[PDB]
Amino acid sequence: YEHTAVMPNKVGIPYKALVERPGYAPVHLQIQLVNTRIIPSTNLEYITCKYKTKVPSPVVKCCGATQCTSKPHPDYQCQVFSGVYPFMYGGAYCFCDTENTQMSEAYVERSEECSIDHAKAYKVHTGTVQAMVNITYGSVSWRSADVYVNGETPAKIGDAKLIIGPLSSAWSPFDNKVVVYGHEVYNYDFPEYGTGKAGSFGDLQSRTSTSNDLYANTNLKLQRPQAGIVHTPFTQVPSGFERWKKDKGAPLNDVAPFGCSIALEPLRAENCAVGSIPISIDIPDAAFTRISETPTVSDLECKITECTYAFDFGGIATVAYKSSKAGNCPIHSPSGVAVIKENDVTLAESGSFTFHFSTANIHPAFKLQVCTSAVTCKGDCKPPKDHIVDYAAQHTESFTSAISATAWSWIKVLVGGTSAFIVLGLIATAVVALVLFFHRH
Amino acid sequence: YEHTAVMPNKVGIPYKALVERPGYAPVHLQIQLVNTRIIPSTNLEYITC
Ligand SMILES: *[C@@H]1O[C@H](CO)[C@@H](O)[C@H](O)[C@H]1NC(C)=O
Repeated sequence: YEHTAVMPNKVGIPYKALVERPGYAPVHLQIQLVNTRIIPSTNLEYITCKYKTKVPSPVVKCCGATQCTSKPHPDYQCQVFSGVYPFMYGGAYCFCDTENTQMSEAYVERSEECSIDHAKAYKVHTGTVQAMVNITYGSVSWRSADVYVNGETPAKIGDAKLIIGPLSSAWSPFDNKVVVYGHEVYNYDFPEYGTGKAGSFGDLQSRTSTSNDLYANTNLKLQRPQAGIVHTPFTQVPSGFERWKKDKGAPLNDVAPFGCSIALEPLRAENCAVGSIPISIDIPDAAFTRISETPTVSDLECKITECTYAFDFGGIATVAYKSSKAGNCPIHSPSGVAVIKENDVTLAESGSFTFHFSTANIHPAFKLQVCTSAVTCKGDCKPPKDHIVDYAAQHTESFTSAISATAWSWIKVLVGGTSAFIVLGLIATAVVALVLFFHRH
Repeated sequence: YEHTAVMPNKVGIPYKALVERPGYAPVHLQIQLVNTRIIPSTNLEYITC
């Protein structure tokens, strides 16, 4: 039997319902999400890391001159400094005082740290949404499986065929561009490959961490060597990767809405409490029992003995009953007013049973379904003591949940007073108009 | 669970109350004063004899 419904996209809060099959006693169904994962499709754009400046030995040409040539090296620089007179431990290196030339070379390459300390720039698009579900039905204990939240791929869980519909919202915490550094994800609009600027995040860009083609854009300028010293001085803008690491700011892990948790393998947002999830589960036929084969429950009376509209199961109720065959009986509240903790109870020939529930309503009024029967529970609830709790609420608050009987009385008095007073004016007008008409006639 | 109340300043007369904690059965509480002492601060001015 196929049961179709919509459950909220809340991890850790179970969805409870009764599977009502004509001719068979209702079968209690419970579906709980273990986790929800939004797995976008990612494409690695390039890898950024701190640059290393490689400086080959300068060519010191005594009594002559040399000329620089271009080379296929990232940010390659070459400048010929004429009129050098270098000295070393062995004295004057060259004889000629002026016809003396030093050729300096420098180029940028990936630092050794780039193998471990680097940022990955990813292009992010929409993708698969997956979830893990925990399901029970009838006497069958908990079963779980990983399913695709797409509304097309069925999953076999405990011989039950479950279809999970697409999320009601396409919202995702990742922008079209993300930067993955370590365990953190940043919604950073990184510059495109080949357009990075010196001192900024993209100053050094590589398609892969092992790529032989490196793009480097730093103001690498060769400076004239100091008088008499053989060295290759240079000026360069500080690495933009270190600057970004200082200014990277708050990662998406800390600012993602809806409490999403960000994971990197694969990149995904977990447990985002967004929208609702349509579902469809086919309960095995063997799980259903005929009405005449189940105990019949009658003479139901529900008394709420305690109630607090706390996030936990702060309510307690006692249900008196009479039943035949003294068997087990599913318990469920189809109304959203209160969520019942117990799923089923053991019934005797006569007696009473208790159950716990959580509700936000100051005056709960909900229908409790007892296998083949139903009863209405009413009561009053006190405010909770704890201002702050470390656990999510088990119930859903409604617009009218906070309206007390006193507030309803005042609302009825105000609305009825104004309505009746206006109606009085209208009736008086019609009556006097008719009186004038009969004055003429 | 904190229970707050006002008891009379009487010695030998116990204060009785039920500590009602939401969701738990009430716990009987009995507070009795054995003695009360007002101990002012004193400065010896002088000794006469
Ligand atoms: C399903 O819920 C039951 C509750 O007793 C728990 O023992 C089980 O571990 C849950 N399933 C998963 C996959 O965590």
